[PDB]
Amino acid sequence: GSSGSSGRKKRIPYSKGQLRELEREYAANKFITKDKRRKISAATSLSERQITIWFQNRRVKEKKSGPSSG
Repeated sequence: GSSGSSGRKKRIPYSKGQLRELEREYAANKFITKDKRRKISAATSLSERQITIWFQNRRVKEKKSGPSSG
């Protein structure tokens, strides 16, 4: 709570309600367009850039050498 904590703060961003739309859109297409990207920003209330960064990390995750690295 205050002290004696290894460090479980500043964890992964994007709430379940936000990632819910991202994950779904991703499953449909690894890459979105200005259109979809704009819609998601209206639902998840995220920035066109933020959403992109997430979609990229999702793909790159299986591109670089490190499937189980984190």
